[PDB]
Amino acid sequence: PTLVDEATVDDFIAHSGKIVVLFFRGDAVRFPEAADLAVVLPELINAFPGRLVAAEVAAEAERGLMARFGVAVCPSLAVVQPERTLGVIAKIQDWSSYLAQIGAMLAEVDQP
Amino acid sequence: PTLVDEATVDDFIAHSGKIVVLFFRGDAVRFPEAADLAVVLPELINAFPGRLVAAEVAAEAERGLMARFGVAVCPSLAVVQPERTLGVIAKIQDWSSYLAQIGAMLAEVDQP
Repeated sequence: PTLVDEATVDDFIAHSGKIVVLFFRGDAVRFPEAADLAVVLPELINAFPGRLVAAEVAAEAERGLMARFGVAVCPSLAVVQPERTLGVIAKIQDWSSYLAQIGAMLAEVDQP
Repeated sequence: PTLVDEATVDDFIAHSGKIVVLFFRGDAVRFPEAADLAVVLPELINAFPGRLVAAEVAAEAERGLMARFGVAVCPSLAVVQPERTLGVIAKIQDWSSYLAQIGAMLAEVDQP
């Protein structure tokens, strides 16, 4: 349960090592029930031990992050998987080796 | 593969639903063999229909993107599962509904 903005969210997500739950709250007058989601959010994170981490989106960051992450309305949770380097194939290798390594990484994606 | 830099890479790969292959080439004097990789790269992308998208890292972006993706050697291919939204849960829902929907997204991650 941090608070993130457009300046701090990228690094929050990318180095969490967990699936991120971004909480879009909204104004208290328009969306007072968002507080109910806020109270349950840490219980939700806890219910999947080791898998999730939460952050609330700063009010000024809402428009841009909703657009980026595909959120239509508030309040919402956006569940986001950080980027991950599956592998690095360094130096010049033969065609068969490229195909085997790429294939193996795609297999891990498809059956982890 | 198109040239990307730190400012353009994320927009380039957005909404691909593919695995990204980022080519770090390097200076011709120190890494002449990078050109052999450049020639193989499009063939590699072609060898896995629908699975991959490729981009070449612009020279000025090499240092920053090597740090971002965990690359220590040139020439190389960094094979990256991009950041993506697994789902959005809109408006206030009940506890069992949150647990089922989150559980579903985690199940799809663990066994696509």
